[PDB]
Amino acid sequence: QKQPISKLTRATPGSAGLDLCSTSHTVLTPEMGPQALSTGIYGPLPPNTFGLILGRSSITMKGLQVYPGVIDNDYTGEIKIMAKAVNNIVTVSQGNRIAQLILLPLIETDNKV
Amino acid sequence: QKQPISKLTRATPGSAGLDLCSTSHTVLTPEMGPQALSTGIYGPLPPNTFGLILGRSSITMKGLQVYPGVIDNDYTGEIKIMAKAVNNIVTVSQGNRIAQLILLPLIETDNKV
Amino acid sequence: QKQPISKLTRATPGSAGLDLCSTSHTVLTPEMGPQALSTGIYGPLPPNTFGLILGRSSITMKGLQVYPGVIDNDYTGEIKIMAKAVNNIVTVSQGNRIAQLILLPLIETDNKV
Ligand SMILES: O=c1ccn([C@H]2C[C@H](O)[C@@H](COP(=O)(O)O)O2)c(=O)[nH]1
Ligand SMILES: O=c1ccn([C@H]2C[C@H](O)[C@@H](COP(=O)(O)O)O2)c(=O)[nH]1
Ligand SMILES: O=c1ccn([C@H]2C[C@H](O)[C@@H](COP(=O)(O)O)O2)c(=O)[nH]1
Repeated sequence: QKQPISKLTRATPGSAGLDLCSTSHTVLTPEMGPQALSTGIYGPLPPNTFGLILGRSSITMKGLQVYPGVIDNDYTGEIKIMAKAVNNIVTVSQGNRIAQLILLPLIETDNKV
Repeated sequence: QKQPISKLTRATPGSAGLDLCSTSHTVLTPEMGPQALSTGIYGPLPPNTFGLILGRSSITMKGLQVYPGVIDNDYTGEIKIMAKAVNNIVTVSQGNRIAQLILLPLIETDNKV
Repeated sequence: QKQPISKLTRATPGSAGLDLCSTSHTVLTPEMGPQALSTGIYGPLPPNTFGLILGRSSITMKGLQVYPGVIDNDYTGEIKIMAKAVNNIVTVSQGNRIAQLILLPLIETDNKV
């Protein structure tokens, strides 16, 4: 905070996603329902793109579900990760890579604004 | 019904998604499992595009999960929202914006049909 | 196994997704949490693309949730489907089409690798 999306890294050259870490240590239980985890990373996005926050498979398989989230092109707030412990108690350590940001083209349409 | 996708609106110019509302008042509980909510909006999509139905974050955080759904380019039926109450009883009022439609390019491949 | 993505089929010409079947008979219950189902299909993907594994709506409505999964362009392993029974006992028969692979453009960015 406030760090822009350009400070994010890719695991490897062919990785679709930019890694997102939580800035806090947080414990999640199933009965808590959706929680919004801070990343300290902020919009906006490159021109003509929008973003999608998705889970990392290794984290999904460990029982933390990330709800897919749309990041609008002109969002200037903090990108947060919407997450829920599926079945068990999940512990997120500070700096753990818990989600990924995918960049996608933003298609123009004549839809009324 | 039957309204085409062109009647949908964007919240703002840089919003990735087109808002989708339910045409009915519906109550959802966790034990009901996935439910398909009517929108009165119909395919098909613009040429060379397909659609993805995603949650709105403000609705996800209130405990209604929208399952990501693929809308095929040539689908001519009613676009429905697949939704589940996560932990608590959720009440959807008629006209509440509960999901969003994202348009994405449809890539051609040589895969057999 | 090992079959490449090019052996996948589309249901119809305008279908966004390539169908993915499980190679095993598997029973899933809610208390099992996320499970990774084998497909016998392998990366990598076409140049400048990445993949997203999504649910088929007819399967989602029957109570099997597929967690959206990112397939990296240069992944050479087996594409697995991350799935969870929502509320009830779900039985997957061998050869049942349980998910779909969507191909999307991979946008270049200056993000550090
Ligand atoms: O997982 C998410 C989803 C949304 N947002 C922020 C960016 C979006 O532009 C904004 C509004 O959300 P939606 O209406 O696009 O869902 O909230 C996030 O930080 N994380
Ligand atoms: O959330 C969804 C997902 C699918 N469909 C419709 C449009 C799709 O073209 C069709 C078949 O679904 P899939 O096989 O693409 O998942 O069902 C919806 O109305 N809502
Ligand atoms: O549903 C999924 C998600 C991921 N993967 C494989 C391909 C990805 O390239 C790799 C690493 O996963 P992620 O870090 O991209 O989530 O695991 C799958 O087989 N199925």
